[PDB]
Amino acid sequence: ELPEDPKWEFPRDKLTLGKPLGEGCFGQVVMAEAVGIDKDKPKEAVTVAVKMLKDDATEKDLSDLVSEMEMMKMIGKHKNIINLLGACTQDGPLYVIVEYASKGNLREYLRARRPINRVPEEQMTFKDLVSCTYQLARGMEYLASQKCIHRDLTARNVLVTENNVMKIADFGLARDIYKKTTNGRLPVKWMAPEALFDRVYTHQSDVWSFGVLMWEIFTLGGSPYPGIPVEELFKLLKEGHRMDKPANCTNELYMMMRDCWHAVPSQRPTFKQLVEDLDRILTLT
Amino acid sequence: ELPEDPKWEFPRDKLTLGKPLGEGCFGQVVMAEAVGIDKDKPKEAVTVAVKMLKDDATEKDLSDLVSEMEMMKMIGKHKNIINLLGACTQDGPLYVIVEYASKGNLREYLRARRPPGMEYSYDINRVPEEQMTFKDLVSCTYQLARGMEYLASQKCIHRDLTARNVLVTENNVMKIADFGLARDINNIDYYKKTTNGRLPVKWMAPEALFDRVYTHQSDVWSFGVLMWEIFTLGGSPYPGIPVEELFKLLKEGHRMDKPANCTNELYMMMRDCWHAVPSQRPTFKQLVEDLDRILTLT
Ligand SMILES: CCOC(=O)Cn1cnc(S(=O)(=O)n2ccc3ncc(CCc4cc(OC)cc(OC)c4)nc32)c1
Ligand SMILES: CCOC(=O)Cn1cnc(S(=O)(=O)n2ccc3ncc(CCc4cc(OC)cc(OC)c4)nc32)c1
Repeated sequence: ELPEDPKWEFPRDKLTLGKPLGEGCFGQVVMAEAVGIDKDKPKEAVTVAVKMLKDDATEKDLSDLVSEMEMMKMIGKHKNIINLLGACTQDGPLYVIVEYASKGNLREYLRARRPINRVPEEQMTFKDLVSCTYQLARGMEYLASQKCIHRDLTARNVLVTENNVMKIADFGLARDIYKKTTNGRLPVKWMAPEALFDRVYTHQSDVWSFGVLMWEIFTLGGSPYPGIPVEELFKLLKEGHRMDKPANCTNELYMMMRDCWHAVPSQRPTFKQLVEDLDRILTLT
Repeated sequence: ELPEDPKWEFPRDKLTLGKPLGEGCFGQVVMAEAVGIDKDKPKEAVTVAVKMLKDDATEKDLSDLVSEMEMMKMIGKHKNIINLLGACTQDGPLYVIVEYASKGNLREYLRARRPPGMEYSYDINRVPEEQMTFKDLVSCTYQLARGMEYLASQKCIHRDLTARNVLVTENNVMKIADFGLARDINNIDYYKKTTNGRLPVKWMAPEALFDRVYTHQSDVWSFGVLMWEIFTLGGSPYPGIPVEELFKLLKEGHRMDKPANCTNELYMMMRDCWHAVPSQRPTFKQLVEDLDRILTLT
């Protein structure tokens, strides 16, 4: 029913399902051991993540999973994005096999390493936070070089591997170039004014979202425009209101966020420009 | 900005927010005490539920909340649906005030009242003193049939009739909820679907799935599945069978087997609901007749 692609196809009998990593609401991700998914050593088994449909999945969710799979093939390999490893498409339910990130999403990762319970031995230094940002800028610079927009860049959609590599995830809303559906399904506190009002999206709209992600990061998983409801945000952005500086954040980095939150997308930095500026700061730290 | 509607508008200073009842995927519902929302007794306070936007809300979620609010005004009052009590629309964030259902959604309600040892029974959530009898399940079904008969009499279709979207009050009254996908087909004889609809596939009638049409007889099919859900005490339909592999099976005439906790009669009612020709399915009127009859004999 779903067309064949031998390049990516993985045999079902070698995949072994495991514990659910999380239910996003339109999708389901489970841990799994996969034998010989790494072609260079066919005998060894490796822990992967498998996205599949819910039981209460809709008609739209099946095409969105396939769309996302197709997006992941043409994006190509990068260190700072979740990468496609394989798929089970034939004669069974659709399993999309992607890299495993053992330390979860960046929001929980950061909240867990703030200096209830759940707090580990390893807490976040300034150099560590800057290195998170720079890693994510590289990921996003790559996506932009592939003429691809993400449109859902949030801390919750960034995953962290065992070796604390930041990986950008969820290419659900991702598109190749954009004229919006007039009713796009994009989170409002991360959305650039153009995406919100003018139904357009460029790479410069992702830069704005990156602006908010930086704030998220330097508040160690804070939630943007705290206390301000979505209804009351539209008018504030039009008046030029922006978020204050996080406490564990230099004047320089804050100015980088504020550069990201220009209302005129061309006056914002490009991802290339952010990678330049963040490497510079990472070196000096 | 949101227009005035004095009939429904409620003053913000009298509403008192409380614990979050749930985080759904694109909604937030919190408990609240509201003073004088019932005009007939202005001094008394009542426990209500307030739907509002998440912090991580989308552009689409704002119109959907307002749309749903408007749907709830024209549907009117019934015992077996969640009813609109009021709204805060002016000079602040949008609070839609609806009836409170203290025992949660019907799926968790049923799983919590399964016998011990069952797949979904947890010691911390389980209420075995309120274990589910046969008459209790039939009474759930009948109550929901009445709710749905009402909706159909208002020439309204639900399109998302699932156990998770049925709530249970303190007095174990079944209330049909989520009018997000609900549509009015008063003038238009049926509903013409979009390509790639946002309806759950295992509850969807073949017409809705293949022919992009929806009538009240499509809701009957969904009710068929809800019955199965109920008599499996919150089971999930077509168990083991993935959505991909369901399309072909329905076209070949595959249907779900009888739940063990279910008579031959009730199963035949489900299968009547799952007829391939929507007119040969019972109407909600016909289900209410048949279920009352069975409820009386128990
Ligand atoms: C589509 C929803 O999942 C996400 O991509 C975003 N997400 C947010 N939180 C999570 S998780 O907490 O459930 N999670 C926790 C550990 C963990 N390890 C790996 C994954 C991979 C999820 C995934 C699936 C996937 O399937 C097509 C594509 C992806 O990148 C685009 C990423 N997800 C993991 C996942
Ligand atoms: C949209 C995502 O948010 C949800 O998960 C929707 N939801 C449906 N049931 C629940 S609940 O399990 O958290 N819940 C538990 C107790 C409880 N009491 C009342 C309500 C009311 C939900 C509601 C809000 C509402 O506001 C528009 C309209 C409704 O019916 C049409 C129903 N919901 C209650 C939540």
